[PDB]
Amino acid sequence: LEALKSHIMAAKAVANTMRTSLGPNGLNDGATILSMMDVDHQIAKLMVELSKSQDDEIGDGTTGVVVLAGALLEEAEQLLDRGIHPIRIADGYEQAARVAIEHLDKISDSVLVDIKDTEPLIQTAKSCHRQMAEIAVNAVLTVADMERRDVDFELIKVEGRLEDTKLIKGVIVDKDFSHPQMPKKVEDAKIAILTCPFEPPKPKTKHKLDVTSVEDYKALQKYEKEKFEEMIQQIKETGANLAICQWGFDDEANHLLLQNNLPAVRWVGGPEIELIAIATGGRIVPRFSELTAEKLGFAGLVQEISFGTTKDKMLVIEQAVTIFIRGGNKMIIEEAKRSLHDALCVIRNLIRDNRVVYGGGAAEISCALAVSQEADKCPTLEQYAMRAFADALEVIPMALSENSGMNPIQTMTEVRARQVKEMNPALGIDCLHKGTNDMKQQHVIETLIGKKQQISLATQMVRMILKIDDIRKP
Amino acid sequence: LEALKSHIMAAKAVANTMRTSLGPNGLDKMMVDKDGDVTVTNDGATILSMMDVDHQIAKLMVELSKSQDDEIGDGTTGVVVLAGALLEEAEQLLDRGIHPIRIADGYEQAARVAIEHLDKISDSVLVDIKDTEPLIQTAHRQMAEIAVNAVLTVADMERRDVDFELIKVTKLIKGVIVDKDFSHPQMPKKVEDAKIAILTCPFEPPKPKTKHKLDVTSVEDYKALQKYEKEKFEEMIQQIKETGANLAICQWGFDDEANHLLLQNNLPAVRWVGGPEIELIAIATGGRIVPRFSELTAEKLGFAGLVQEISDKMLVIEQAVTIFIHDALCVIRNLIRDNRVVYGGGAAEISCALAVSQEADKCPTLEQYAMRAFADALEVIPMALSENSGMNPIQTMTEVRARQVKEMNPALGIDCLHKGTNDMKQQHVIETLIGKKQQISLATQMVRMIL
Amino acid sequence: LEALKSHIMAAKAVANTMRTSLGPNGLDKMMVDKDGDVTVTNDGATILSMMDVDHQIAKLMVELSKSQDDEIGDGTTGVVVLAGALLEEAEQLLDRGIHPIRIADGYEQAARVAIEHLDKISDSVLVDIKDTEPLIQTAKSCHRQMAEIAVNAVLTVADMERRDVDFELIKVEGKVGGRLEDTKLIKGVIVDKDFSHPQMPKKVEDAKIAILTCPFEPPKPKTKHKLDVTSVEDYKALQKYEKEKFEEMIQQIKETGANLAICQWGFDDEANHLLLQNNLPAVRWVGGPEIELIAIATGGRIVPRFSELTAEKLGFAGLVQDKMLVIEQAVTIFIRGGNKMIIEEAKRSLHDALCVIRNLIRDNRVVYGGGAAEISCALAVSQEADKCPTLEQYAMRAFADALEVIPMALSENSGMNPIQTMTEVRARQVKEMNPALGIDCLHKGTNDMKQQHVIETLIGKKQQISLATQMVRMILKIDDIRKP
Amino acid sequence: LEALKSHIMAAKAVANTMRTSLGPNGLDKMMVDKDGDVTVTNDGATILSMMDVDHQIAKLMVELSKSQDDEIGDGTTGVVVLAGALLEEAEQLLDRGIHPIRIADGYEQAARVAIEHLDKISDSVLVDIKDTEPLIQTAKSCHRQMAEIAVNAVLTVADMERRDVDFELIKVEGKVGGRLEDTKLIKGVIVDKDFSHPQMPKKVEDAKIAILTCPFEPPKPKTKHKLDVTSVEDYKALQKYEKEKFEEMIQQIKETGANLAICQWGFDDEANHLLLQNNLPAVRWVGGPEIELIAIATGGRIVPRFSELTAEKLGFAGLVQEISFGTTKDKMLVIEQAVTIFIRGGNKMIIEEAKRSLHDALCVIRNLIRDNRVVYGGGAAEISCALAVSQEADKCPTLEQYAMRAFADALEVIPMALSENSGMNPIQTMTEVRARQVKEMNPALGIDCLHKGTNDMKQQHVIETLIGKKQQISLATQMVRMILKIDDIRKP
Ligand SMILES: Nc1ncnc2c1ncn2[C@@H]1O[C@H](COP(=O)(O)OP(=O)(O)O)[C@@H](O)[C@H]1O
Ligand SMILES: Nc1ncnc2c1ncn2[C@@H]1O[C@H](COP(=O)(O)OP(=O)(O)O)[C@@H](O)[C@H]1O
Ligand SMILES: Nc1ncnc2c1ncn2[C@@H]1O[C@H](COP(=O)(O)OP(=O)(O)O)[C@@H](O)[C@H]1O
Ligand SMILES: Nc1ncnc2c1ncn2[C@@H]1O[C@H](COP(=O)(O)OP(=O)(O)O)[C@@H](O)[C@H]1O
Repeated sequence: LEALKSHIMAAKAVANTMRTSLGPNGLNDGATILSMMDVDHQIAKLMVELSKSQDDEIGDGTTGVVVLAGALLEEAEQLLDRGIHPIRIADGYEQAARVAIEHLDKISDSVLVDIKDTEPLIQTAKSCHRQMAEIAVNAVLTVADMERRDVDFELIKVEGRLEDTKLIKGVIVDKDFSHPQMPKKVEDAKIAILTCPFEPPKPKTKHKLDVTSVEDYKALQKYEKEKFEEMIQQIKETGANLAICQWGFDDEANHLLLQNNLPAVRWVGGPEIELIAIATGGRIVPRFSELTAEKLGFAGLVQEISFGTTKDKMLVIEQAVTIFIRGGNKMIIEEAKRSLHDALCVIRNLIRDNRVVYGGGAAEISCALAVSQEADKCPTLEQYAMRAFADALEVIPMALSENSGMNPIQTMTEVRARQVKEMNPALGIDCLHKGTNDMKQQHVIETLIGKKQQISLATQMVRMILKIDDIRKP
Repeated sequence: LEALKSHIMAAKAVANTMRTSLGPNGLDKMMVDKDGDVTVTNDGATILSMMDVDHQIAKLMVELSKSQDDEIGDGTTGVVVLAGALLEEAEQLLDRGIHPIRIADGYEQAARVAIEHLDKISDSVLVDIKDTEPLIQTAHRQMAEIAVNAVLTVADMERRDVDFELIKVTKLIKGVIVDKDFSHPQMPKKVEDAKIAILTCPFEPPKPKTKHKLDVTSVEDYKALQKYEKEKFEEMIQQIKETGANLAICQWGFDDEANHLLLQNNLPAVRWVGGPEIELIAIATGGRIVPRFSELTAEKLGFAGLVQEISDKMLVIEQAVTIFIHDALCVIRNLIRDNRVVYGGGAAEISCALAVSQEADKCPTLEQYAMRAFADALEVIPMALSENSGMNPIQTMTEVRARQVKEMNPALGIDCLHKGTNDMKQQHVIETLIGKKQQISLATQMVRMIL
Repeated sequence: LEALKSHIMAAKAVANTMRTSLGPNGLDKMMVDKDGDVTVTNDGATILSMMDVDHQIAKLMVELSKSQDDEIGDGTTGVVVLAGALLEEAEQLLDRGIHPIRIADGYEQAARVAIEHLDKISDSVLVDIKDTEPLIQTAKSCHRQMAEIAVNAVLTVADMERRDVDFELIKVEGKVGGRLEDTKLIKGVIVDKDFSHPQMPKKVEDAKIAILTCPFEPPKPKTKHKLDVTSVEDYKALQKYEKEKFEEMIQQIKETGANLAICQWGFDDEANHLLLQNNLPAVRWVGGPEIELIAIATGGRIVPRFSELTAEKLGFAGLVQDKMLVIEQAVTIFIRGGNKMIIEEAKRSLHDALCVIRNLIRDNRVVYGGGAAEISCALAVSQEADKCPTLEQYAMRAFADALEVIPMALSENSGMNPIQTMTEVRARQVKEMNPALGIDCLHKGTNDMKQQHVIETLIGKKQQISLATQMVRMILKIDDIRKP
Repeated sequence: LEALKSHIMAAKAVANTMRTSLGPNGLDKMMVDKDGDVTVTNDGATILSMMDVDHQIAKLMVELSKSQDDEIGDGTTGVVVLAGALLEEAEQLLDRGIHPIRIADGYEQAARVAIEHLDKISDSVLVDIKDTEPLIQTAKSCHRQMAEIAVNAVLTVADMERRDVDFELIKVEGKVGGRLEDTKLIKGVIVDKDFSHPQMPKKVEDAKIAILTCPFEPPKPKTKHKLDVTSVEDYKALQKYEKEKFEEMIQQIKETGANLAICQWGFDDEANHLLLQNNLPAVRWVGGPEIELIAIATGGRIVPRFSELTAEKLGFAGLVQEISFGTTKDKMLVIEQAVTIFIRGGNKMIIEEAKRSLHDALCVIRNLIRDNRVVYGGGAAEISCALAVSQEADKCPTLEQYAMRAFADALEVIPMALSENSGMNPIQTMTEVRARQVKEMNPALGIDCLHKGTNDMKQQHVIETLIGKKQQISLATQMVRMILKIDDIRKP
């Protein structure tokens, strides 16, 4: 049994590590903290990969996920001391999780779309953020489904006065394309995406190619050039226009492309190939034998663009959008991308589910209330498990008050008392010493599907850990 | 949790290290580096540009005090000292049970109080004519006469205020001067209307990428080989001469009769210049750099009006000035951005401490205490100065503060040079409003980040 | 704070070493004497008595628990196990950040709530005519006999005409060797110590007894005194002097009647012979308690000098006859059994019975045990806790949980699933409105503790909850243990 | 200077151990007795009485505190807490370069400011009629009897004649067993010590008491000699000799008409036999104290010589009674002329809480007789005094300025500690309470460390006796001054 308590102490150590980074006064962004911190325990490795890739790619609030999981396990230990089997604790945790998720529907205030309604909600995820809200709303709406379904994913990425921030109709990419004397504007680009090397086909037998004179040296250069010309014709045989290429060719070879009118980009990175292959839909060609008119990107416009000193190229009309934040100072960016990411994510969740619950611990407290209600009407030991789930739900408001210098148990208990007395499920922690506790008066929303993903994912992690023993590491 | 007092102890150790080098009576520091010479000097700008990094917070003290202040002001030592004082008081606040967030917020509010109070203390300096010069005498007046014009040549003087870091070191040159002669003197010693071709590429024949082992037999093929690579070199000369070409600046060299190959082709060049010289010329003449192996175009060439060799070589009619033979140019630039000044010697810190104290006396939430702490933190600048001049620190500082309240003179402050009547006004100890604002705001950013 | 958590750990260990011996299926625990015998027995009173302690907190617990509850009767184990539960909950409250003083205050609140609720659970028992015993067979084959012996012994030895108190001059003498049920109630006192010199008559009518604590020594002098015998005539004069003063002692005793004369110290084998030639018969080597029992039972005197003996102070006993003392001015119970362990166990159960009777005389209200009263008090405490704002709230709820350790322990001691049985009995108690519903740790089929008759005395349970709350309050308020 | 900062660390250690035991919610401190019982109680006087006396600075604080405050008042904890606060504040002034003498002089200045401000804060209380009793309940659930017992104890042994100062003539005897309500008021004296014999009359009425300090011993020569008895007849003659002189001393006592005779020192096993058969009730082996109580209570003079007394120097206790308490027994003197309080409670340690609590009540009443002015506690007087000290501090030039401000802050340790001892946020609660004192102009507003009701200390009736607080701040300033002026601690 002790292995379970060891796991509980490990995951509890992770959650306690990430408690102080919860809330606006955190000490952060738990997504980056988990994405960077290295973990020794396998249970700590399992705290990540479940909180990171499952929640950062759907919603946000990863810190709340790991903290809630740590509280759940910490209560589950005290439940283990009474002799309750871990399967019972996990089942009760699942039942209480159902209760809370259902209570989210009862707390939820619904917001509409298509006329503001989301942009003002985006002003909360941060003048400095009105134009960014506009760019996020129009960005998601540009690549949104909206033919009911209400599911559209991140085909949108951001590149590094902020009033000059643009929405790029297609895809922006670095790398001026090989030799400036090439046509700076390719119209209807039949892109050839190649991840293959540019070397003559070397025979696979004993070489020792003893070139004895300068004449045979120049002839060797002429052969090495001839094979490359053959490659140019092998590419232009199925749609020229452009040729995205990882690997380079250097000065002598570049000309041959220019002379043969085949615009091309030199040794792009890992991305910018996947980026352009997704934008233009053209399949990548990795081999020097497997390219045709079927594996070609279908760009409508490709052009090189300068900014005084450096220059990058854009490709628009592609078969699906990017955000270009030009603002200078370069200390602002990578942080405008965080609030803008929260914008795009909150918008995506609002398209998926247009219901919001009010944060600051309010929804946590009222969910703990509902779970406690469904616990007081139950026999079997799962009763204690449900009450423990409520107590674990009440760690988010406690953690907020803690990180804001307030007395956690006192302020949390008083706020819960106000939630029961005033029938207001939006009363929570102040966190900023800013007026009242009414979160709707403070504009703190958290998108029902996001909170539901928090509770559900934390429950999944906790149940998985509540099983697991023996860890057979070599 | 305990890591806060530890990090505060480390950054405070960095501050106490540089406490003795503050003021005109500051102590020098040996500071040798890797198996080389020794550079004895005070002025914490170069001290923090060196100083091995012990803690991660110890490095965090640099580049915030260094890159944020040296590029706007110069008072880096005051920045790190003030930061160490703010953290040292922040520890005492952490003893009372204050949360660090409230300490940082109170430090921000008090910083607003002081920065705004500087506007009230500020004296105005006039521009557009001669007598910005004598002010510079505070930071053989010729240097001043050189500095002012040196900025004014590359300054806007209208409302955009950008002239940053384009000047370097008894006369002023309207362009840029660089070393490294013309490489083979038979070249034109005065290139006129120079379409400078700045290439940072190697000069080698394009070797193939397959198995070689060139087995040249009998001197015949040896001479044929030398003639071959010289032929390709001539092809390169025609690659540059195809685009303006008037002059060619190269990071790599040739180092034989290849110079003649240029001379016979009439393409003057310069051999083996460094990076922080190629960039200097490239921005000076506005000529894009060519990195790839002689894949250039006519737009990536400099357009310098005149470049000539002198008994080194000079580049004029460029764009963008150099002084032919900083402590003044920074003050001048700050005066152009904002012509308001405050009086140093710790006076501005004492009056700002008074303003923060007053604005803290009527205050609710615990940030009150923090603000009070901030005031005391500022008063470390006078005391330290007194300490560096052998005077009783708290005695002298208390007297100067009491006089600043009694006489309503926000310029009374430490006369560490033991010269005169404690006034700083008729002592000409000036500190340029933007500089002091940058000090307070920067130290506040460091402290609030460590918290 | 860490020192307080260590104190909670030591106290919790003391409780864990005790909860296994709670209830009728309680385990035994050897507890060897000081390089001597053993005493295999549950009943946490003797356990805490014979237990030596290491930690000062444990020492404090062992002193405070026996300081009151054992002087009341049963429940000495419930004090330490309930204290351990309260401290174990108080730890989980400390981890939340609640100050210890708030936990203690909430524990006092819940203590008053539960103690007030016991008055509502309470029933009533009558004390004037018999059939108190049905409440006594619960305290302990021959339960009716022992119950009648205890009730008669207490009702004989009691004020009861107001004052409502009982002073235990009841002596329980257990003689190994008998037939399990030959236990008799003797209107008088019985002690061992045979008559000195066998030829003294084993029967004294109208025995006027002289109780002495003086040594049978020649009248010694004071000051320095060095005695030098210079001739055989002075040696014989010494022996004759001591015989003279001795017979002076005997005649001095017989001047006041003195049919018998118990003495605490011994004789000389020459002494008891001179006592045989006179009609004095005496007993020797009795002992302090055994001469106090005779002192108040016979209307004695206990004089430490023979020469100051007067007839007015003699203790009258109608018949002195081990040796029995009947007809005097005081009752004793003579337990008889078989294989060395019939008694001592009969002594223990009889002690429990006498305690129950005395407490019933003090307060004739009872609550039904088996953990039922603890569950009902827990329901009341949590109910009042839901109607409380400040942090004390939590503490009160914790107190409730702490109470529910008494069922869980009992269940645990009878092989049942503690959580499941305690929860089932708590739900059955909520729905049936039956506060006399508890753990059936004897496997009798029923759960109603009114049936099966499990009694616990109101003031006994009150003393349990109050004393345990006091101990937990002290342990929670202690730090900086000096140890000079 | 390093020695001085070491002294500050030791003193502030003594303070840090005791600020947790400040207020009604103070922690208990186990402190066992060397190899015996324990004494678990929150009380600065007792905690400093035990107190691991290690550092000479700590022993110095323990010396001064009990040397004055506990001998005149009671507030022994706030002296050491405030002293530790003042030294901890003085450390940062030492680091600023301020000389210790300037610091101590500043603490004296601000201490005078606060002591003078207490007079402004002071309120009043009446005497002789029922007004003192209720404000004894605050010296703490049946404490209504505590007030009555203490007030009747001070007013029975009345000063009444003015000049207004009086203590000793009150003993508190505690016998374990019972409940707190069993505490009864006062008639005369109650001491331990059974008589001297079982058959001694347990009730000696109209007892003319003989108070002796002599031994009941036939006087020895004292010259180094050896008593050699050569025959049994001379042995008997010795017994008759010393019995004879014993009886001479007995009849020497009862010739003055002594119905009772206390002895204290010498009393053999033959002596009480000869005193019983002579019908002279007597008690032996009584301490030095509990005899002058008999001398003043029964108006008798202490007879020194081996029975050279007259009826002029005898007692006159109306009824002497021996009382049993289960197994032990005490001796009480009623109808005398000096009183004593008999306390019951049981549970081995309740009769200690209630004992020193009653002591605190008696001290409060005595201080009210001295000066019937009080300030309202709960840290209110400390906060108001801190406000005054800061007011005078901002209007001061030389470095004493800083010291004065320090003193202010030091005072505010008393509220914070209280807040800390009640689970509240100390800095926030103290700050808010002080701001409320400024706005509402209510100097009787301090930490509600009992969590019951409002904030103003006029309700809850928390009084402090002006003389007590004045002597508190004065004594703490004495400690801090002495420690500041100390270095070099030699200690051979
Ligand atoms: N303005 C606000 N006021 C109160 N609580 C907030 C506010 N903004 C965010 N929070 C709370 O902070 C919690 C965690 O967010 P944060 O600490 O920023 O990182 P993450 O979103 O990764 O958890 C959320 O549960 C939310 O309730
Ligand atoms: N002549 C002077 N009289 C008084 N103070 C001076 C004088 N010159 C410089 N100072 C003070 O010295 C401080 C620090 O300057 P210094 O130690 O030379 O390097 P840095 O400017 O990098 O801190 C300034 O804040 C200024 O107030
Ligand atoms: N026959 C019984 N049926 C159910 N419970 C019982 C029975 N006898 C005793 N108990 C329970 O056992 C508990 C402990 O009693 P015991 O261990 O004998 O001594 P103590 O009362 O000192 O703990 C009591 O609280 C009582 O409720
Ligand atoms: N009922 C109360 N309410 C508020 N404060 C109190 C109360 N009783 C005592 N105090 C405070 O406790 C402080 C210290 O008293 P205490 O802890 O009993 O030890 P001492 O009397 O030795 O100082 C006093 O300054 C007083 O202000």
